[PDB]
Amino acid sequence: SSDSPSAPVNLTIREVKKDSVTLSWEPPLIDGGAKITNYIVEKRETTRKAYATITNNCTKTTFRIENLQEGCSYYFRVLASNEYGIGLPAETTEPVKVSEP
Repeated sequence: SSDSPSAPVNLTIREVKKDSVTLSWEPPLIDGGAKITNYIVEKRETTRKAYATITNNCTKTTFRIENLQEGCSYYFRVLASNEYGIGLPAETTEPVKVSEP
């Protein structure tokens, strides 16, 4: 059916620093019609409407988002992609505040 992938599994915030966040995830349970080729990582400030893509070419299952706004709260999304399209996102349930510990 040439389906796209399902959502990445168990998206985890691995690290939260002053203005960066490291995410990790497990591959989707459904690759669809073809193998996973790349992951798309996105951010959204709690005060913005639209998600901003950080990278569309993440090939590992972990990624560090940098140059965030210290003191700002964010949602993050990771989407899985195969040759046939982009799947549904895995998203952080709570917003993450980046700040110096």
